[PDB]
Amino acid sequence: AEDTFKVGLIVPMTGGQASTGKQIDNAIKLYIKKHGDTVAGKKIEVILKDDAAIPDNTKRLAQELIVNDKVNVIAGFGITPAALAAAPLATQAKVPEIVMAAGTSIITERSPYIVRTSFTLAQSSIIIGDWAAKNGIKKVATLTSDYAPGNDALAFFKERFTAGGGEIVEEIKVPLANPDFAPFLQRMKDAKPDAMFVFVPAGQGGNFMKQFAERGLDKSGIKVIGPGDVMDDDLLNSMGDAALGVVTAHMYSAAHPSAMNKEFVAAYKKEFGQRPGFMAVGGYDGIHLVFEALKKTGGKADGDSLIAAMKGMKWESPRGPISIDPETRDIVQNIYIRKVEKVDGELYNIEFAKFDAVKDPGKT
Repeated sequence: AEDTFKVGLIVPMTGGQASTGKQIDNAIKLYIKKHGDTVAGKKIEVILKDDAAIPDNTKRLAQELIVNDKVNVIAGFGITPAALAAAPLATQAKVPEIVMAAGTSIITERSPYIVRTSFTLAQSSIIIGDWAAKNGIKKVATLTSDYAPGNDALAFFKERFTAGGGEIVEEIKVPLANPDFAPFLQRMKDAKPDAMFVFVPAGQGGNFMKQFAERGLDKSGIKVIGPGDVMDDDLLNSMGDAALGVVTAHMYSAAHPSAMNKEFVAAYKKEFGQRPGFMAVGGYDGIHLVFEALKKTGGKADGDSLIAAMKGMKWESPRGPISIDPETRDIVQNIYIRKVEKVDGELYNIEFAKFDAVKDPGKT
């Protein structure tokens, strides 16, 4: 048992956010295919548990992994409440909690053992806020999922956009579970703002765009902006021409021109027959952090040693250069602005702007 290192992966494999857990599970499989399953004399075992994005299930499964399976690390957490539900047990058992998906700013402050490899909504939202203001968009209506990351997206977009002389004319919120976009989009057809600012979690953008095109807003001259979540690369292949010209700020694009991303995407497509999205890259880097931490401690598997090793650690990711902030345990990464274009018959988020090494604005 001393030659074994266990990772308890708690992600949604079923339900609304199933696409998140599918991507993270896949990326981790690929990382192991490409790097092996052994570091510092320890055989890594990933134990997968489907919480179906229900926080009550996340707590039960995290307790079951830590106490019964005696995992060294817990990872994943598709939504913010899933991450928050597991934080007390991570703190009590001194087990690192690797947040590979959830994007609310405060998450890292809720446990000293939390480290994040995904993003915060504030990171992207401040950038699209500034861009919209500087690009002649004056009147914006917002649609944001009615929970923590959506509130973060809205608050940070609003702050930067209004400081640039923009006006928010309407604020609309929809549930995380089975949102209906029709009423808001009908409101958009009558009251016509310059753009809509839209946040919906990974896996939902396809449904938004489907209803967007059905209400014919593609011709209305209302631009679509926001953080990249709506323009999920896992979903872009299914979207029609209405998505063309949608401008988002985000930390990852499948079209990121780097050699490592070229290699990552090709390998992902070959192995799974699908384009990887931003959730996949969150898992891929989450498990890299686990591998590289064990290497740096020389096999020491206790929580304190791992966290200390994880802090300040920097590497190149398919998304670009990233690092774990030694002070906050949150991810410091580039934020890009992208435009949806068609290349070789496929829609891509094409990066045209780059902001270097953005710390979470929710903590700065």
